[PDB]
Amino acid sequence: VANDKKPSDRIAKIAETFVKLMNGPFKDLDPLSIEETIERLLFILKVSRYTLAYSDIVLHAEHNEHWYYPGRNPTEIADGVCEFVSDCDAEVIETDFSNLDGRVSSWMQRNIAQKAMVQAFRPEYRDEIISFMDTIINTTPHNTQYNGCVEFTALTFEHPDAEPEDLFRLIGPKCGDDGLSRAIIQKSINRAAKCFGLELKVERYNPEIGLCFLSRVFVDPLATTTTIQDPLRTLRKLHLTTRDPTIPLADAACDRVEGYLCTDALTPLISDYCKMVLRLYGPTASTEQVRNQRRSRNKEHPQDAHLMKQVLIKRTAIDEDQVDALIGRFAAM
Amino acid sequence: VANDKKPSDRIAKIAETFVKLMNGPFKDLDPLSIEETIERLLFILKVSRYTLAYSDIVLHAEHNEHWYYPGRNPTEIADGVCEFVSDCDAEVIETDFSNLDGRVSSWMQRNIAQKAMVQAFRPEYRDEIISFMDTIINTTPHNTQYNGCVEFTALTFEHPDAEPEDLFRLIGPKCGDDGLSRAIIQKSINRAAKCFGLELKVERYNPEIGLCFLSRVFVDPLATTTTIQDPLRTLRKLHLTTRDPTIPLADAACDRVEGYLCTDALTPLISDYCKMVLRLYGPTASTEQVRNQRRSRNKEHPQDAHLMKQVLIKRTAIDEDQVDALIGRFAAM
Amino acid sequence: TRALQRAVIDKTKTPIETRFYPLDSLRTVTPKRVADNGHAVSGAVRDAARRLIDESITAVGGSKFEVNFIVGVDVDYYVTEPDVLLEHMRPVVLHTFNPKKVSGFDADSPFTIKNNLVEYKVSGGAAWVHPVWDWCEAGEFIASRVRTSWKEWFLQLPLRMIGLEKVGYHKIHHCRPWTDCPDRALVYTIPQYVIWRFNWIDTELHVRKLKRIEYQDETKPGWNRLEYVTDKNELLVSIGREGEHAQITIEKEKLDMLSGLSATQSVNARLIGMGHKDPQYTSMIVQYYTGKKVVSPISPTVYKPTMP
Repeated sequence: VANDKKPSDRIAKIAETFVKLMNGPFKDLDPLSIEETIERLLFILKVSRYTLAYSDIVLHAEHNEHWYYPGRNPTEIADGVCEFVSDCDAEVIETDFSNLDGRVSSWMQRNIAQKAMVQAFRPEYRDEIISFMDTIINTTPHNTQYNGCVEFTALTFEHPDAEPEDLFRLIGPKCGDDGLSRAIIQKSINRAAKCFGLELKVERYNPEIGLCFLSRVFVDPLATTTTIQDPLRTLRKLHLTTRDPTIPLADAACDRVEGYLCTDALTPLISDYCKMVLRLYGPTASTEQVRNQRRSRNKEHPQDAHLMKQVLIKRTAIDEDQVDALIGRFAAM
Repeated sequence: VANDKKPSDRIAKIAETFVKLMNGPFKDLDPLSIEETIERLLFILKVSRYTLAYSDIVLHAEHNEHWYYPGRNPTEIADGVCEFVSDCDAEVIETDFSNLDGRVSSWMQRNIAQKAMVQAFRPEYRDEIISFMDTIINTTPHNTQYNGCVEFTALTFEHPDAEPEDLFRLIGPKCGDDGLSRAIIQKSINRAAKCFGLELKVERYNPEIGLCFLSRVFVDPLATTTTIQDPLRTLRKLHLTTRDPTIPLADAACDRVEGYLCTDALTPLISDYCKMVLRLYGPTASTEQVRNQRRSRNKEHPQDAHLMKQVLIKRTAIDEDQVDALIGRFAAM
Repeated sequence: TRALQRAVIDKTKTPIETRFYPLDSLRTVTPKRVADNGHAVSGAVRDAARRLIDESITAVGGSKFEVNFIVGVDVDYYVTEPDVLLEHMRPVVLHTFNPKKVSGFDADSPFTIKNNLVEYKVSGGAAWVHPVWDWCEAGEFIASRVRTSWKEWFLQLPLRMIGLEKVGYHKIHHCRPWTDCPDRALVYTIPQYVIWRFNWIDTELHVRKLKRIEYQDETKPGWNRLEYVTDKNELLVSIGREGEHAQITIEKEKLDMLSGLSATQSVNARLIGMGHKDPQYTSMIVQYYTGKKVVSPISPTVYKPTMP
């Protein structure tokens, strides 16, 4: 659903200041060769060749590590999240956007992303990048840029008397559709989204139900960095498999449970399901080398185990006796 | 809720006379250096650097100690309150303002606080102070200035034929949202607040229910200076803790009860609650050094014990037999 | 011509900013009505204006040079020309009389215009007979002389013989804050800089010098004409016979469509067509159309006593 909601006059100066702060000290850049882009990490290649270099140079710089979390290993993500929650003393807010790529306006697209790319890249490459942006208007970096712009707008609205550089220095971790911010702008974020024309969903941090971030649940971010898959999103749908019909059910289930072990080995109410899938569909599945040579293969802390159990129970609103009964039923099947 | 209720023509002369009396003999002043302001006692610093010096120089002078109680130790506050009640022979009135910083009008802000600051500080610093005031319009000293202005207006309305200096010499203790005044202007204070456009709440002093001041209750100000936390405000809410979710309940309760011991050790119906909190949450709480190294740590006369007990009972409107039953129930839990 | 480039090279500009903090408190101020009910009085309006300017000057922290920085209230008569006030090149604030009506009742003091001078007759105070110096016309930049000692006058004598002059520039604003007294305005000024100007060369910015207004209409002798702007982007015209009380306010468009008619009967028919039925309006319109001249008499007037 395309939208053409231009922002107000005042917000334009805030957006320009945010873009300039994003530029930082990297005035000049050069495009990457086709071979280097191909070995990095059709239609994706032509934009990737420039966008990967732009991200790696500007968005992964010294003065842009405060907010651009997108682009780091999951261990690095967990470390950053724990550091941010320690800094904010467990006072953080979560942002959940609905169809951001389908809702970003033309003015935002042509005044944030296009401006940033043109300022980052060399003048001799202006035509190619502008043509690529025009083709885009009619991937990953766009969401991060939108999140950074919205964070800058919120910070500018919260403290209009501070210098833009100091305001932007407080930008918390942001990664695409998910991000973190101070809880003091919980109500003012909705007005900023309305001014830009975006829809924002915000939820106050609650230790009883855990914290939601990148479909990951932090059981107790104050002390431990233990983290698990989001139970709210996956439990209601994990019993149904959305793989293509051509794949046997056993191979898809095996890949799903292998990923779950790789990410959620010691999570209550999921380990039992994964083990029962491995016990039932496991022997009936095909050879694992066969599925490793098949395209659809990629189409999918012990100390606080008690606390993780209680946090999962709080997340799923299931009584402990009910949880034990469910665990017994799952294991005995 | 911003308001633009300018005062009447006559009140302007009263306000100017009050401002001049506030100026007193301190015509010239100088700003404080950044280092001195930092070691005194971002956004707070830029205004504090001037306002702390202005308060210390003018508001803490010989001829401005009659009303500016704000800025002294609690022992000094108790001594001042007892002296004032002895002077007024237990005939005093209390003022309780609702959202004064959210209700002071533009005319009041630009004709009391701005005028006082400009007259106090040196001419060469006029631009900086005026810019800071303009930023403020669109902390502690403002409330005291508003209270002093309202007291001066009430005194001027009560005795319009006396000299302004003699009128202002009768200004009683005032501290932000709380203050003391003569009971003879109990009814005329409402009209003065209406003229300025402010809302005032006044209550006649009653020895049976004690006197309310700075959330402190004077059990018998006529003879003893013994004082306790306000029971009306805290008893109905002390059972619920408003700390952030990241802190364990035990640490917050321990800090609350430690503060209560530091201020209300021998107060009936609160000592028992504090001791029971220390007995229950105490052992289950974390290390006290850990909470001393944690940010959220600061986010919280035996002779007249009988009289204090009776004054607390009168304040809480609870029968003595009912009080004894409640005390027994609290201790035995 | 080359005179343009010559003058441009001859800049001799010396801008000065003596910590003249902008009086933003006075600027962008919501209009207010001084009187609680009925209508105000000249004393009340003057007191309110004095209070406003005084509190503004107190907030800004600066001083003033009150004349019975620079401040003047209803001193149009006391000041022969505004150039004497502007020559100091200092901020100047005035509470003057720049009416939007040719005549009628000003505040509580009736007034009328004879010749190009205002026959102002205050209810309490001496009657004033002074012109108006074209304050609220289009433009923000003004040209005015600068104070110079007689010794400096002699020094420049050889220099002024060619036609050189020292000219100051200022910025303008007024507010018209009182709805009950729209004929009065709160002028605001800000000096900019000083330069040297050749007499026989033009200026790009069309800077004007304050001049006496010419209310009389050469096409309609014995009548005074005037027109102003309205909140709703409407251009209204006020007309009336000179030295006489009556006046009427009408849209310039309707007056234009009326003026070119040939028959007074046609004029009356057109007026009837627009729904205007008040004889006091249509009769005056016809009188202006026909340019009827009447020798209004001079009669004694009996005013009220001031009720302080």
